[PDB]
Parts: sequence; structure tokens; C-alpha cells
Amino acid sequence: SLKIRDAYTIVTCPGRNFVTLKIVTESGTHGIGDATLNGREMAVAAYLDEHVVPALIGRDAGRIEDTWQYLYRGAYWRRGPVTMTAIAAVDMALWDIKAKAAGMPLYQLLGGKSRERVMTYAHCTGQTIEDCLGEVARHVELGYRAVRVQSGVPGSLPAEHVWSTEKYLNHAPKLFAAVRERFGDDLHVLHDVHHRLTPIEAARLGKAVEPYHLFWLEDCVPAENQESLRLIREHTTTPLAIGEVFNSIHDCRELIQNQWIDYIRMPLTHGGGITAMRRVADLASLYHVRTGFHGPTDLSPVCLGAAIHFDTWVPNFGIQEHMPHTDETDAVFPHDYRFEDGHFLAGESPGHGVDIDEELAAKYPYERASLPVNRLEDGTLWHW
Amino acid sequence: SLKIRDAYTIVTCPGRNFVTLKIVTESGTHGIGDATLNGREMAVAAYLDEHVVPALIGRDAGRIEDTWQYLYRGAYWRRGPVTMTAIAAVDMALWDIKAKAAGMPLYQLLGGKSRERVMTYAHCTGQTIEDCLGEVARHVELGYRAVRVQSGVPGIETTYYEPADSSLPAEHVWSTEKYLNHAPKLFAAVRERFGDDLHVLHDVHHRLTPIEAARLGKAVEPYHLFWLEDCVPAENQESLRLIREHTTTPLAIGEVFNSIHDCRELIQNQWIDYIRMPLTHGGGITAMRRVADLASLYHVRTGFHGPTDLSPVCLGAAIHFDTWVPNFGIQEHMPHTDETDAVFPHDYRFEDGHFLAGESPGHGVDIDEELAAKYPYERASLPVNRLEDGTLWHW
Ligand SMILES: [Cl-]
Ligand SMILES: [Mg+2]
Ligand SMILES: [Mg+2]
Repeated sequence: SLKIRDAYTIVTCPGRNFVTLKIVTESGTHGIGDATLNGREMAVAAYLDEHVVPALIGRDAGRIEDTWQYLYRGAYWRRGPVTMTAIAAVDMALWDIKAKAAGMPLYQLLGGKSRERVMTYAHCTGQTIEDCLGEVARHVELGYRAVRVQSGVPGSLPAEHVWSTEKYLNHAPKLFAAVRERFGDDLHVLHDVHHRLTPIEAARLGKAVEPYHLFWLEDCVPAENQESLRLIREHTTTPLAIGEVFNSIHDCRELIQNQWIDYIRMPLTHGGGITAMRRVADLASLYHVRTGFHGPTDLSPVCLGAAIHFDTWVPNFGIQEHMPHTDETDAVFPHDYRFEDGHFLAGESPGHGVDIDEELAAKYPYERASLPVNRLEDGTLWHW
Repeated sequence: SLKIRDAYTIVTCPGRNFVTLKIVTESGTHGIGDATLNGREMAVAAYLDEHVVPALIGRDAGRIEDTWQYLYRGAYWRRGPVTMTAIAAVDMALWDIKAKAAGMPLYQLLGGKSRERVMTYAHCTGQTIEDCLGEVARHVELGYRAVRVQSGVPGIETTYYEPADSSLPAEHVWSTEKYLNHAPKLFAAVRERFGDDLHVLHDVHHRLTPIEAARLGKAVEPYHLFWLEDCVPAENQESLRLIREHTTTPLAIGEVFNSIHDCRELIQNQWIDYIRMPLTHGGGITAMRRVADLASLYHVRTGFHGPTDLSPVCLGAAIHFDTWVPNFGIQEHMPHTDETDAVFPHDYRFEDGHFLAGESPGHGVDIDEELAAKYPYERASLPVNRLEDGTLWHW
């Protein structure tokens, strides 16, 4: 393997912000990794630019494991979203370089294909239940076998939304009943609670939606305290998914080992890269837990390409979220993964199959954009 | 309550790097908060500059709790050293403002004094055991009632003073077995020369596995350590169980934590005796009050991390906190340089081995921005540790 000659970040906004890390070896071979942390992007950019990048110069790029441990342990302050995203970007770039050196697409390096295609789900959202059903129909036509459904509840800086738990709990089952009435049983139907309930509230929701057989009920409750899942699991057989806001195996080890969830959602970019996520997937597999990588637009095509490779190999694959990037984003990040009849197909190019067009990236300057916050009707700052 | 008219960071290196957040209200009143994260300073600087500061403008400065929740929950990505340090800086600055508004020193706002002075410990280090003993003698004469003792390990070139000593991480070498065979000799020697009154502390600094730390704890029981600190890496909190079940040497942990969720189980299971997470890295006064209160239910006491890499702003606020908190254990003292002290004027005092909280309204610390500008940032990273075979280990 060859030494790192150069490493640098690229920041671009082709429809939204992305941060990318590029590593270049003495042979000229290079790899890239996603470093995007939505709404806190420059924290990661600075973590990389000032503290990590300079330490990479001269390192042996082949030493993926050593580098991961060096950045993880060597930071002294361990775990965290900025921290683990910086580490993920390095890790992804190094796996890219290793696969290129091997002359293999990334999935081959990981252990080869376990499946012929990677099932996705699409976001189907409407203001009304009827609007949502319209979106489902349009996505089913495109070949999506699974859909995440959400509808309105009647009644630069962060936007401020208002929330009512009880109005939502009383309304949500109506959406799922309408989805089943219109589409029947074959369709996989997913729902994202987006952190807003307490455990016994989520247990009530879980029970209420059992007749609709959801693929998963996602992020029922904030789970910094992993025990938060216990009451839900004890009271419902609706499958549960969690973890897009996680960055470490230590955020979910207990959730997994106690069989409190069915799908782990932590993605490559935020969960410490391929190196770390293999270990999470493997722990999950001991307990029948499957992968369900977060895949919003705010993870770049670099992450998506690598995710599709990972998805193609991992035995306990569950599903891959798909929120299509804009044409501008796809142009900045040329890639060889393909979408066909509701599924991804991994690329065959050595590496994870994604590149970055630096000249085109430079046409789209960073523009600050923040995630919304949520407040209760009395003004209480809540979970968004 | 007044609105925030301005907010900004100040970066300065009067001997080492500090990052400070300053918040200014409509009336001109201001507060400051420590934002320093040793070896990753610019990540926090950017977190604040690019993402938090712009959202602070126009907010009601009196709404400390709401602002804490807004930044913690609103980030979406929760916890973590960069995240929680940024939040702590805001929180500290806002408590500073509130205490000034109340016309009270911070400890009064928290519930008043629980003690008349704040006991500290000093760092005593030397290449040989004899060198270390000379330092103990020197600090005991200064009035320290407590000392953390560290000495070199024969057959090991470098062991765990400003650790962030290079632009890029220095590479140290480590041998667990040489350390385990040697360390008890240090404590034996300290007790032989100084007797039983002195509080003696030791920092294992993350290098052992649980059963190894169990062995060490047992071996040092005769020497009655105040605490054995950071025995094992503790992302998996269960890592403390074997140690606790095998030794009665008191245990301290947590300088590398940033959330109550990093130590909830350690505390509730009674696996530690002292919690070390400090204000700057632990989400500020708002969060650390809750951590200290959970700890008190289980006889756990506070032992705030107090290295040079937390600024006088943190130290001053820590001393106020220490003065009020019922379950106070001890306050670490690593003296700042004269230049650092000049850049952050403050009213806490050190007398006869103890801190005395200030009496001026606020946390009693300010920053001289004109002076701070005279000391430019200089990157400094913490070292890494490798085993003798080259394995990247825990520093
Ligand atoms: Cl972080
Ligand atoms: Mg989600
Ligand atoms: Mg320590």
C-alpha cells in the first residue's frame, strides 16, 4: 500500500450542503468519503481541516483499521456526531482506495454479494391522507415495494413547528387504515414517529397499528436512554426501528442485545464508516436485527454508493431508504450505482464507485441551512 | 430578561489554546463561557461561529433552560464532545448573565454556600519515585491536603506538564505489565514518607482492562487511595463492574464524558465514587446540576476535571458550583500560566490548598479581549499511545 500525499475537504451546495473528504496517495490513486452533518456542516469541516487532515499526510493508506483506532481513540474525547462523521469520512475514503488497489467493487472486498438487488423505500407524504395515498400510488408505479407514509395532523435559521401528541395519536391509525384499504397487504408500509412520543404513548401507537402490519415504526422516542425502548417492546408486536441519530455502537448495544428493536438505522456517514458499521451489523445479526440505513438527501451520493455496496454484501440486510438527490447533486458526484424497479444495483467499478467533480462542485457555494425545531402548543421546546 | 444583541467567540493562546464564547445583551451586560476542547478546539469554534451564534441573536438571554433544550434537542444530532462543549459555553455565559442580573455571585444563585472552602489536589510527578516524593513534599508545604501521584515506569520511556505538546499527536509507547508490577511501589513509598493523613490520588488514564484494574485496585488497598481514576475505557459502562466487585479502592471516572447518559448506569449501579465530568465538556451548569443530583442519590461525589485546558472561566464557575453542591468531593488544580491568568481576570482565590469562591456578581471571571489578541492560536494535539508491538492503544 501507498502513503497519503494529500488530503482535503470539499464543500459544495448543489441543492443542499455536502462536505466531502478526498485522500490522494503517492501513486495518484484517490478515495473520497462523505462528511456531511446536516445543520452542523462546518463543525465537521473544521474538525477535519484543522485537526484530522494534517495528521493523515504521510500515513500508510492501507492501514484502515489502525487509522480508525488512531482517530477514534486518539481524539481522547470519544464518540459524538462531529467526531464520528469525521472518522467516517476518512474510513470511507480509505475503503475506496483499498477497493481500487484490489481492482474490485467494494461489495467484493467485503465478502461478495449476498443478494441480487437492494430493496428501497420511498417517502410518500401529503398534507391530507388522500394526498399521501396519491404519492404512494405514484411511487408504486415506479416499482417501489415499500413506502414510508406521513400525512398532516388536523388541528438559514431553524424554522419553528408546533406539535400536539394527542392529536397525532388519535389521527395516525386512520392513515394506515386508509393505506391498507387502498393498497392491500402486499405493500411494505413504514412510518416515522420522529422522536415525539414517550414510551407508553409509543406502546399505545404500536398496539393501535398492529392490524396494519407496518414494516416498522421508527424513532418512537428519544433513546439516549436505551431503556426507553423497553415499554414499547413489551406492549406491541409492531416492528421497531431506531438509530439515525446514533453515531456509535455504544448508543445501541443494549437496544440490540435486549431485542428491543428490529432494525438499526445508523448510516455509514454518521456511524463511523464501513469499519464501524460492519461491527454494528454483525452485533445486530446475533439478535435477528436487520440493517435499515438512514438515506436522506443530506447523506451524499458518496455515502449512498458505499451504502449500496455494504447493503449488497451484508447478510442481515433489511431495507435501504431512498430519497433521490437533485440532478445537480448527481452531476457533482458521478457514480455507477443504478436504480431499477424499486431496487438499487451496486456498481462494478473498483472502489465504492462514486467520484466528485471538483470543478463543478466549485460552482455551488455553501449556503447555511438549519434543521427545524419543534415546540408543544404551550411553547415547550420538544423533539423534532 | 433582555435580548441577546451580540455573541461571538474569542480564540487565544496565552501558553495554550482557549476558546471563549461571549454573549452581550441589549443593556450591554455580558457573560462568558468556556468552549475549550483540547486538541479539537477549532471544531467547537466552528460549531459556535457557523451554527449556534447566528441563532443566539435576538433570543431572550434569561431563558437558560429553553436555550439549553433548543441547542441540545434542536441540533438533532445529540451529545458528543464538540456538541456538548458548544452547549456548555452558551449555558455558562447565560448563567454568568443571570447571576450579574441577580446581583449575586454564582454560588448564591445555585442555592448558597454549603462549605467555607473548596479542597483541591495538586499534580505530583517525577521520573523516579524519589522525584515524585520531592514534589509531594513541595506541595504539602504549599498547603495541599491532597496529591495525585505519578511516576515513570522502568522499561517504559514515556507514561502519563502540558500533554498537548505537539502540532500533531506525539507517539508514546506503553506496557501494561511493567506498570502493574511497579505502581504499587509508588504508593507504598508515599505512605512510608508522608504517613496516613495525606489524600493520595492516582490516574490510571484508560490503559487497563477491567480484570487488570481489579488486580491493581486490590494491590493498592493497603495504601488507602482517595481514588483510582479512569481505570478502563468506559463507553461500555459495564466495564466498571468487575473492578467494583473485586476491590474497595475508591473509583473515579468521567473526564472524557459529555452527557449524563455516559454515566447514568455507572452511578445507579454504584460502580464509581467520584464523577469527573466538568462544566465545559459536560453541557454546563444546567446539565451538571442534574448529574451531581443523580450522583448524590448513590453517595457519588463530584470530582471535576481541572486541567490547564479548561480556562479560568470554567475554573471560576466550577469553584462556585463546588461551593454550593452538597455532594462535593474534590477540585483538581492544575495552575494556569501567568499570561492565562492575566487574559482572564477573576476573583476566585487560592489559599492554603483550597479555593475560595469569588463574591462579585456572575461567575467572577472576565476576558480581556485586547490582551487575548496578543496571543495567537497554535495548534496542539494530544498524544497517542501504542503497545510495544505497535498496537494503537488508549492514551
Ligand atoms: Cl461531537
Ligand atoms: Mg427518520
Ligand atoms: Mg485524568
